[PDB]
Amino acid sequence: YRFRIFRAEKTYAVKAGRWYFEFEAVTAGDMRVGWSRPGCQPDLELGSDDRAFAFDGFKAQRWHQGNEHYGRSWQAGDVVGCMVDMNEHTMMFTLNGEILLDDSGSELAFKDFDVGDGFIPVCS
Repeated sequence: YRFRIFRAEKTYAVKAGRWYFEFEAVTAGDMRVGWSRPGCQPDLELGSDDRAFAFDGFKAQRWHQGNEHYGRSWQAGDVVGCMVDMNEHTMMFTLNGEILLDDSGSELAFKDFDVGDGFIPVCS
């Protein structure tokens, strides 16, 4: 029969040189990391405006006004080192020492952005 945004002091902004910092993540969930301007919104999506440049591994996408598939995703217990050079306006991301690749076969993530008033670290 409700994401949380974290950053540094706006006074720590940089206008020249090469700056590099590490971001460790013991999980592999929704996390964005990059550098924003001292006008970033603490409630809007990190990168969705002209005030931040981030990267999200949950979809392997660089974040700007729009999203473009960039780099590869991470796993639980990883680190990512972000480097940006102001002499050439070049943003770089390295997942566990492995430099990230875009779709066009270029290690560069972001290019040709105005220096503005500075870039402060930010995570989401």
